[PDB]
Amino acid sequence: QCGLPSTYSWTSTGPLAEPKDGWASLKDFTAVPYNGQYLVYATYHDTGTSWGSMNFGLFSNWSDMATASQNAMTQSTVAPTLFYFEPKDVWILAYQWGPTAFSYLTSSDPTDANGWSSPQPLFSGSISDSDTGVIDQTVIGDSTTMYLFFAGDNGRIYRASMPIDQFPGDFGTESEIILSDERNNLFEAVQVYTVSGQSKDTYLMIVEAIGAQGRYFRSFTADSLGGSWTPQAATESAPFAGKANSGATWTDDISHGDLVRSTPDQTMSIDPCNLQLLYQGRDPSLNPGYDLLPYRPGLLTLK
Ligand SMILES: [Ca+2]
Ligand SMILES: [Ca+2]
Ligand SMILES: [Ca+2]
Ligand SMILES: [Ca+2]
Ligand SMILES: [Ca+2]
Repeated sequence: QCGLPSTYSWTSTGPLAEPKDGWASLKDFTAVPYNGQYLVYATYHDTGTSWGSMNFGLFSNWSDMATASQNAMTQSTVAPTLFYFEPKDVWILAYQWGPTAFSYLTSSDPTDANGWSSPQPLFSGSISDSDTGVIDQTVIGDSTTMYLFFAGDNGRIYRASMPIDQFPGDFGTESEIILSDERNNLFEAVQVYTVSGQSKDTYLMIVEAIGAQGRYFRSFTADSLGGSWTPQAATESAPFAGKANSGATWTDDISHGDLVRSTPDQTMSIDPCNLQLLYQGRDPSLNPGYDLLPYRPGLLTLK
């Protein structure tokens, strides 16, 4: 068994895939182990003004991601969260910019980018002091409760909860603000995981921040998903993952993605002995506007 360190240091792959022809970027990755392989969903931006979602074909090795297929979704599930909700034998794809503040689709075969149900409401509430409104949800459960976490591009991280029996369902309208900092410091792309192999419940939160050298992640930890969060690696010079410690040669940004989860279920479990981050990065010298930033997947592996 292993523990999470209070500071982090990684090595990185190069960019793992080029976007489908006609797309500018692949973003906001969510991944699960599936069939002994990896199943990845993502945001895309085209080479014009439009957003969508996609999945990759199954692939076994991270170096196979470059030749995995890229499958555009008919239902746009921007900034998706993929997981298997084991208690009801159902796969969940949570996302934003759907019919309500957050939405989810259901499926029995998550490999089919276009085999999902029509949307169901995941969250119908709003937040104060945000120009974007709610963004970048994730969903995670323990033995009693399912939790919704999200951001607001406003320095704040939010949480909603429901008894686990009630899921899949709408978390409702209410949320609690659980962290608040400068806007750049707790910006977006929040993720929460159960650290496996621990003698007491241990949860890891990462939040994307805007740094002087680029996008990076700050980490927080908690003893309970419904408890308070304490900063862990939470500065740009000693971050969870960023230019300071990523070993990434092709990107300064370490941005919206997913730690590599050890199982696909709602506990969002990670193996601290084999910590890896599937992130979005981009060539530092290409800085177009219009949301055309050429984000690509990359993989950090914890030393
Ligand atoms: Ca985004
Ligand atoms: Ca089951
Ligand atoms: Ca996400
Ligand atoms: Ca209210
Ligand atoms: Ca509230």
